[PDB]
Amino acid sequence: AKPTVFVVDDDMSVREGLRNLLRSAGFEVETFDCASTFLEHRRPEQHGCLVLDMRMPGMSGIELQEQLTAISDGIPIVFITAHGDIPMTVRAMKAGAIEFLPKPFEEQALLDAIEQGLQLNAERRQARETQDQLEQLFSSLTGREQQVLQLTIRGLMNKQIAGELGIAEVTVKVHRHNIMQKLNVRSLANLVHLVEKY
Ligand SMILES: [Mg+2]
Repeated sequence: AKPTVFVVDDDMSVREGLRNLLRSAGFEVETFDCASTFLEHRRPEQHGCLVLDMRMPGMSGIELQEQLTAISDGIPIVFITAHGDIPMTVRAMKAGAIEFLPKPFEEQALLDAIEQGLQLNAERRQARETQDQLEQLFSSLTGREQQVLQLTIRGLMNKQIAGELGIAEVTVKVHRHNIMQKLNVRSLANLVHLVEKY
């Protein structure tokens, strides 16, 4: 749905402050003062950025990240550190971290980061509802139709496909005429795009 930033910091200085700043910037805000609460009320199918403290009672920022990874939730993470005596990992950096901001932070860089995170979440999101519906469409094909696709996009003509499947040429006209309709294409050109964009 909407674009929310989920602030997960134990500190009231932060959860309120950020809740406020981000709201004074177009965003809804959902605040949690522990990771596990978050995990419970997280709905993977809900667009947004996660702004996440690293040191927290219970599951640390990193450990929370490890779960989101484990359940293939890809909410981009913008971590926020407090200390020098700990460097983030290569796994933490690979585990979809957008940015690391120190506490307290240049309010413009947080703002920078949360955008960059939102942009990427909406991109990783489109490229999954797009490619899903492009496989809902392909699902609706039967098995005889799927042989008539895999032969057409290969360049064959009605008669040859027939004299290649041992069916009536008229069967093929209908088979093709159906494929086009299931797949919502109206031009051979498209057919071979969809079918290539698998
Ligand atoms: Mg903390």
